[PDB]
Amino acid sequence: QPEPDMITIFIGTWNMGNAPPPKKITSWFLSKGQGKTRDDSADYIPHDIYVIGTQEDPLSEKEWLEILKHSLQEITSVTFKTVAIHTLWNIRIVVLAKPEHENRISHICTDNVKTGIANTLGNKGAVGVSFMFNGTSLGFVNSHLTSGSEKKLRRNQNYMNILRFLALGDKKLSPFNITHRFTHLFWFGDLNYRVDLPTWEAETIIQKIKQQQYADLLSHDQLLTERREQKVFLHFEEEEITFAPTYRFERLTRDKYAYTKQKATGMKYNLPSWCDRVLWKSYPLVHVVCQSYGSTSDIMTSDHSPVFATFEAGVTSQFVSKNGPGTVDSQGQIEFLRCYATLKTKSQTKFYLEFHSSCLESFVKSQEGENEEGSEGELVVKFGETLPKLKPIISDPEYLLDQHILISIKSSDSDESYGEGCIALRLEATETQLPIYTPLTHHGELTGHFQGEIKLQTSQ
Ligand SMILES: O=C(C1CC1)N1CCN(c2ccc(F)cc2)CC1
Repeated sequence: QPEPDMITIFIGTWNMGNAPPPKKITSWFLSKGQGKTRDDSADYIPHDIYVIGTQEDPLSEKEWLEILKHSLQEITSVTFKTVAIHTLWNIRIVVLAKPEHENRISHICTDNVKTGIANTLGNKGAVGVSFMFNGTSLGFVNSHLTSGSEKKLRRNQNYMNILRFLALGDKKLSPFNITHRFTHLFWFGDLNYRVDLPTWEAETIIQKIKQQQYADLLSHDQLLTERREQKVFLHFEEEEITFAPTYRFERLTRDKYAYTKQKATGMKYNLPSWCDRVLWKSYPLVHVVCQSYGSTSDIMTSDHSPVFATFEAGVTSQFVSKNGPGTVDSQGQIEFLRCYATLKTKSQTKFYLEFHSSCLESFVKSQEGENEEGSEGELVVKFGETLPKLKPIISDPEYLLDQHILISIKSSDSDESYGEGCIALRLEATETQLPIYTPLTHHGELTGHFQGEIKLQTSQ
């Protein structure tokens, strides 16, 4: 039975509004309702992995697992295996997989982050799960960020705290946060970003939603505007939104948006908004294709509608050769030529690089680079032809061309990372000097760039 080179992944996010679900929620897992929906002809085809994020979830883990498993069994006639479940307060993540995947899945990690301080610590934050699927690392984050139209900067701060402090994936990747640890990272939840239009325009917005005219609303969506200004979710993707705002509904129908200020809302307006979102970030040149992104129309117990997204994702096999794992394969090598880092820092320490990859037996430290002053007042760190030749464990091009090298640029004085990035080995040619490039980030914000050339030798 062959190992897959693609899987499909279902991502669900639902703020349940502290109410139990209705008896039937199958529409969610079938990607049916509004937006980019799944074809009816696929209804019986199970996804490989289902990742369910809830917020304001009033159920026990046991109660929700029973509902999820019985839902999927009704759709697919398959009894899914529970990979992981993790709950912080009323924020929960469940990962389910087809039984045939049980011995393909390992290194399961869970963690949570509590956001805020004092007043603002106690109900917002994130949960996450990571694991290996054969040769591919997968990470999943469900976050419930700060509410309220006038708190976009708090939401951005919540995002930075979650990506700094959520401890998932390979702990040996010490310079890297979750935005670099995974082949594929999915980040979803009630992100709570609002449509920033005046309160007086509520009925106008409602009119536009009834006409299915979302363009003048999406141009004021805080998540899209903050992402375009590089304030949050740098280097993440989101499918185009083609479904109505998923908040705030009157319960037990979808015919009414409940936007007016009430004692129950702290006298805040809740203009119709796309609070409930799915974003992703995959390593360069790995296959990832969104095949659905939408909301259900028939699940009305909450003041939010459930959101679904599905993806094709490239995966690789657990490779064995005569040589690696457990030794190098002298027929393979990675050379970095004429490399330089450009950093936004004011610091004048010397810097060195670390190269991390699961194609190496362990990470590789470079010599210090040569600092020059850039024309427009930046730091340029030159490595020239001084970088260590990297010795992969396996030389087979079917393996090596699918790998990635994570790069950290670290201060010699403090050994702290000033920037992290990733280079694909999916090159146009081997034995050939080719340009490489990554942006560098630290705590998920842009700190610089790394560019130069690579020369990859495989056994072929
Ligand atoms: O406690 C252990 C022992 C290794 C320490 N496991 C629990 C999680 N396991 C799991 C794997 C795939 C899967 F799809 C579901 C569950 C198996 C391994």
